[PDB]
Amino acid sequence: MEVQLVESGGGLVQAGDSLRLSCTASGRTFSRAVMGWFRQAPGKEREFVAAISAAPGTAYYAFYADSVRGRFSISADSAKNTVYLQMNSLKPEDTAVYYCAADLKMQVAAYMNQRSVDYWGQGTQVTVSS
Amino acid sequence: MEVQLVESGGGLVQAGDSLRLSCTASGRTFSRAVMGWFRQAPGKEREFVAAISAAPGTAYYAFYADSVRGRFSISADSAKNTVYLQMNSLKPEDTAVYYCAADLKMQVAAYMNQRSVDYWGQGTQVTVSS
Repeated sequence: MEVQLVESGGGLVQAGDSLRLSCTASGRTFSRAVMGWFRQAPGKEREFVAAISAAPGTAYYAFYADSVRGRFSISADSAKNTVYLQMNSLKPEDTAVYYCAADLKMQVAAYMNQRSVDYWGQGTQVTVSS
Repeated sequence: MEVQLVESGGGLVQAGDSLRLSCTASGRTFSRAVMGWFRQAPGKEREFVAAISAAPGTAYYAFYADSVRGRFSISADSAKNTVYLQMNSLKPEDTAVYYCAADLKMQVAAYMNQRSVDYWGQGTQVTVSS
């Protein structure tokens, strides 16, 4: 089987700055699974960040962790089978390895248990400088 | 919650040579899960490699994927809460990012699907040149 999720983007930014990440999904996964993002902060277990409903075309639900509400946003481009993670007003505390995830057992954007994730993209380092 | 798995090792190696992987887990996760190894060849989904489970006393049970039979040795050490994977007679075909896994539901080492994995260690590159 070919890799389901492929991540793009990352790097070092300054506090207050913004950065958007992206991830492609196979046609099949893009339409069947809830897709979302996780982040693995230094020395900590990866936490849920954001989720978007399955097959996010013209309309969809989005859901967020309290710690990123209003600052982070998830969206999609069905044409490119791609989902995005917009991160505004980054703080040093957002420094983490960012992971995209799919869960075929969910349809509506919600909290994702990492134990239930069917596929992961490769983690990407996002560093926010003080 | 602090990071459950922390893996070590990886790197460039010549065909025919050996390379060891190791991974630590928290005391609670180690004693509660079957530890495993997955690998993700370029452009592919992460495939099961080997699993190891604790049995009464000093005993363990080990299970290997057909692709890596005989050539790899899996082991674990309770005193250190670590699981090892010694890979021998490495081939270009073995080139992948290697992941250590913890499955809390499984009791005896057996084929492990990635969806059953509770925790992951940071991926580590292993490239085998001919």
